[PDB]
Amino acid sequence: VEITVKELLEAGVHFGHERKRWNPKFARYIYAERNGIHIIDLQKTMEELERTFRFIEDLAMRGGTILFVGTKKQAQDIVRMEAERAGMPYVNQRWLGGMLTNFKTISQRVHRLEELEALFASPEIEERPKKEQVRLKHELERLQKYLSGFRLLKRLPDAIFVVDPTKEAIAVREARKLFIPVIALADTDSDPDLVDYIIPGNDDAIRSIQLILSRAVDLIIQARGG
RNA sequence: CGCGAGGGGAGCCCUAGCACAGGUGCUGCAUGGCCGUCGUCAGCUCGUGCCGUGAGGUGUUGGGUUAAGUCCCGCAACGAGCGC
Ligand SMILES: C[NH+](C)c1cc(NC(=O)CNC(C)(C)C)c(O)c2c1C[C@H]1C[C@H]3[C@H]([NH+](C)C)C(O)=C(C(N)=O)C(=O)[C@@]3(O)C(O)=C1C2=O
Ligand SMILES: [Mg+2]
Ligand SMILES: [Mg+2]
Ligand SMILES: [Mg+2]
Ligand SMILES: [Mg+2]
Ligand SMILES: [Mg+2]
Ligand SMILES: [Mg+2]
Ligand SMILES: [Mg+2]
Ligand SMILES: [Mg+2]
Ligand SMILES: [Mg+2]
Repeated sequence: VEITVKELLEAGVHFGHERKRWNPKFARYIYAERNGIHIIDLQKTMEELERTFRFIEDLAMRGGTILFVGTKKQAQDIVRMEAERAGMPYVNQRWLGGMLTNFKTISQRVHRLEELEALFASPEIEERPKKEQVRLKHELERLQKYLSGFRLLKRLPDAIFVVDPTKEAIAVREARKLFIPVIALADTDSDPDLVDYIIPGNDDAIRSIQLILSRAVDLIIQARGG
């Protein structure tokens, strides 16, 4: 499906961030300062949204596995129910320095979760002395917390998808190294040369987030028939 | 072995000689092992990654908690080995 100027506005996509927390390189992308706090030119989001949906549509036509990254406390459970719909892997909880330049060292920890789900199915768990029982219990949920999106990541992703290229300019800097392409949603407080496929729009607007994912995760499934 | 007096042989015994035995002679500052001790103190480290040109750091630190590196939260870390 398609998208217009009309729809983006109501979301708060022109609604940039401050001038006091501000990245100069973000130049090209603005209108002005109606009350000191910037206004994004959406006739230059129509530019970097076309191109940055084409690139997503190709990847769902050559069936790509796209990471989802949002840790900003509003983002999270919208990263979530917008990756789940997509069939995806998502880091909603808290990124780990490694999870890309160390996928092994990390992924020795998935299997330790997948082993522990199955350990808890069987009866042999109850046999272990109940000190370990509650103890080794704790470790189950720890892993379900910070990974219930990582699990379905069995290898390294074809593109990572950020909502804040400055909070997780960590993540972005991993897929920098291991030549993955980057797909970011960025306001003004964010270096925009550190992204190949980029959306200028709101960082923290729980309705700007909301439209953009739920319109991305369409030109995923539509491009994977369904 | 022999019919036989009795010679040969193994053991052990003595005398003489030789291998050598034996030493609580030395050095714990040439060692083994075992012991004491800082100390039953919560500490000591490695892997992969991250960060510095590097020695190195990160991890193990900060805040909360614990008889404890015990654990909870945070963090460029994630776990494991010897301790608890
Ligand atoms: C006197 N100094 C030159 C000395 C010499 C030797 N060894 C030699 O000279 C042997 N060298 C050869 C190899 C034979 C040429 C030594 O072997 C020693 C010492 C130092 C002592 C000191 C001792 C001391 N108290 C118990 C008398 C002491 O307070 C301690 C301590 N740190 O608490 C010791 O270490 C001590 O007992 C000690 O070990 C010494 C020597 O071993
Ligand atoms: Mg000594
Ligand atoms: Mg002495
Ligand atoms: Mg001495
Ligand atoms: Mg103790
Ligand atoms: Mg280096
Ligand atoms: Mg930790
Ligand atoms: Mg230490
Ligand atoms: Mg520190
Ligand atoms: Mg421990």
